[PDB]
Parts: sequence; structure tokens; C-alpha cells
Amino acid sequence: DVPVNLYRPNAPFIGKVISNEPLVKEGGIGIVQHIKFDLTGGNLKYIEGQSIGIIPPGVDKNGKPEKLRLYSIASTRHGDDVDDKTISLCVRQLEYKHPESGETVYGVCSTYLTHIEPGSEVKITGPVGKEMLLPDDPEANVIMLATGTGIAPMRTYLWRMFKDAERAANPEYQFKGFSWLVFGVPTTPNILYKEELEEIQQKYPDNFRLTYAISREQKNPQGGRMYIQDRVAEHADQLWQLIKNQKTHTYICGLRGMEEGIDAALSAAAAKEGVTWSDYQKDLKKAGRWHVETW
Ligand SMILES: Cc1cc2nc3c(=O)[nH]c(=O)nc-3n(C[C@H](O)[C@H](O)[C@H](O)COP(=O)(O)OP(=O)(O)OC[C@H]3O[C@@H](n4cnc5c(N)ncnc54)[C@H](O)[C@@H]3O)c2cc1C
Ligand SMILES: NC(=O)c1ccc[n+]([C@@H]2O[C@H](COP(=O)([O-])OP(=O)(O)OC[C@H]3O[C@@H](n4cnc5c(N)ncnc54)[C@H](OP(=O)(O)O)[C@@H]3O)[C@@H](O)[C@H]2O)c1
Repeated sequence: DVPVNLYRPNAPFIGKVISNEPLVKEGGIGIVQHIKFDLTGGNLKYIEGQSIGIIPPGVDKNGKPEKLRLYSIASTRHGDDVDDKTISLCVRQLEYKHPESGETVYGVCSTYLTHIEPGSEVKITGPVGKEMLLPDDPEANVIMLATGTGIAPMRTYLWRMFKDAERAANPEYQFKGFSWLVFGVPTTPNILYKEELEEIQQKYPDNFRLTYAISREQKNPQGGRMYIQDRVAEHADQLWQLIKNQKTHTYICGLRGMEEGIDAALSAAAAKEGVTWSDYQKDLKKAGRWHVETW
């Protein structure tokens, strides 16, 4: 019964930004912001795993209106306020060099948001998606593989799982299963939510496992940069075993560049046990326990 598109892209909800706290601490790379909007009075309800769209002002080169962009929701259904009045996004300002002219180029909607001023009205659409929904089963297991801003939904799971206030507010959902987040980022200053993430590993040690793949501070066995799939291979067998359990849901959010690695590792660990991942997986997917959201 997931609520979808309570706001079409042609009648966006206009909400005021509440805060735009920065997530990349000194020294890290780029900019990644934690923007919280205020939905009060709009009836825009959503559930962990979904994502909303933001429509920047302006028009493109071709003179047409700037089409919306998606963004995984980073807050739970209650918002960081635990009052059902807000919603928050985890947004990295896009910034690259022109394939030919060297000129630095920033992204449109991403710079718009990363620099959005608290108190500014922002066009919001959605929520959409039913592929990253967290199972209601408190006894389920959650393996989470994400990179960069891909942590956004993982935050919405983890929070709804271990953040006290949430526990208090969600009597029906008192997590007891096992969760494991393999988080891929460039540097330590870039470990988005490092504070809370590592905090939850305190409160609930036997229920949350945080593995980091800090790409530019860690080298993998082959000499290369430590990426998610490397970690996923380091604890391959374990993961595989934890994946065979029928109460285990896996969630992947980030660059499809990982899918290849993750499949490679898991498929191998699945061979030692005479099993064909490519097919077993096809099932997890059909079963609805292989949630993948890449961009
Ligand atoms: C389901 C989904 C979830 C998402 N979740 C998040 C999230 O939580 N956080 C987040 O930031 N984004 C997320 N995004 C991405 C979001 O849609 C936008 O792509 C992003 O925020 C950039 O917006 P922009 O307007 O700055 O992009 P634009 O400025 O419009 O840039 C996009 C264009 O830039 C060009 N381009 C990009 N890089 C280069 C380069 N290296 N060299 C040459 N050309 C280049 C390409 O032509 C591309 O079409 C998500 C996307 C989807 C599909
Ligand atoms: N995070 C994402 O899932 C994602 C999604 C789409 C686009 N991007 C691009 O990167 C920016 C990401 O910013 P962000 O905060 O989302 O993420 P981020 O902070 O850049 O984190 C991305 C992480 O992904 C790692 N990575 C790079 N190539 C990979 C690959 N081949 N396979 C697996 N992991 C890989 C990176 O390693 P190195 O950087 O050290 O190579 C880095 O540690 C975007 O603006 C866009 O340019 C990222």
C-alpha cells in the first residue's frame, strides 16, 4: 500500500527549505549536503526507501523548462523531526571538467540544492519507487551495499531501525534481526553520517555491522582502491551465507559499477557450494529480496 505520486511533476508541492547542513567534513572531497524541507500542510507522505523529485528553476539550453531530478529520501517517514512534518535529502553537488575545454562545470539541480538558502521554497514531486521498501518483518536481515549519496536510503532504514525516537514512535517495528552496511566513500571526511553510523554500531552492536571502503585511504589486495565490491568479496562467503537465509534482504544503492563486482564475489562464493548465483539471484529478485537502485 505504498503511497505514490501524491504530487505529479506538473503540480509540484512547494515547500520551504528548513536547513542545509553540510555532510563533508574538512579535508574531504567535494560538497554533499543534508537538506531538510518542511511539508507541513501538504500531505506528502512517504516510506523508507522511496525518493522524491526536486525541480530547479530555469530552462535548459533548448529553452524548455528544467525537468525534475530524483533524489533518494534520506529521512524516514517521519522526517528527521520524527513529527511527520519534514523530509530530507542527501545531495552531492555535481562538479566535473568539460571533456574538452577543461572548464569546470557544475550540475544544475545539484548546485541549486547544495546552495539552497533555508527559508527558500523548493518544488518537490513524488514520492516514487517500490523497489527499496524495507520489509515490515522485524526479524528480517538487512545487507546494505551503497556508495556515496547512496547511503541516503540506508539512513532511512537504519534510523527506522535503531534511532531511539523512531523505536519509540514505531512500536510495531522493533528491529531484532541482523543488519550490515558496507559503505563506499572516498575519504574519512567523506564518510557521510560517520557520527551517527558509528553511533548505531554502539547502541546495537549485535544488530548492526558497519564496514567501510574508503577508496583513497585504503588499498585492496590487488593494489587498487578499496571499493564496495572489494569488501563484498573480502567477506564474500559470509555474505553469501547470510544471503541464503530467507529473511535476508539486500539493498544496493550507488553506481551500477558495483553490481559487477558484487555479483562477481557472491557468484564465486556461491560456487564453492555448487550454486549458480546468476540463477539463485534471479530468484531473490523475483522474491523481492534483492533491492537495487543505481544511478
Ligand atoms: C533514482 C535516482 C536516485 C538519485 N539519488 C540521488 C541522491 O540521493 N543524491 C544525488 O546527488 N543524486 C541522486 N540522483 C541524481 C540526480 O538525479 C541528479 O543526476 C544529480 O543530482 C545532478 O543534477 P544536476 O542537475 O546537477 O545534473 P545536470 O547538471 O543536469 O548534469 C547531468 C549531465 O551532466 C553531464 N555530465 C555529468 N558528468 C559529466 C562529466 N563527468 N563529463 C562530461 N559530462 C558530464 C551528462 O550529460 C549528464 O546528463 C539520483 C538519481 C536517480 C536516477
Ligand atoms: N555515489 C554514487 O553512487 C554515484 C552515483 C552516480 C554518479 N556518481 C558520480 O560521482 C559523484 C558521487 O558523489 P557521491 O557522494 O555520490 O559519491 P562519492 O563521495 O564520490 O563516493 C563514490 C565512491 O564510489 C567509488 N567508486 C568509484 N568508481 C567505482 C567503481 N568503478 N565501482 C565501485 N565503486 C566505485 C569511489 O572511489 P574513487 O572516487 O576514489 O574512484 C568513491 O569512493 C557524482 O556527482 C557523480 O560524478 C556517484
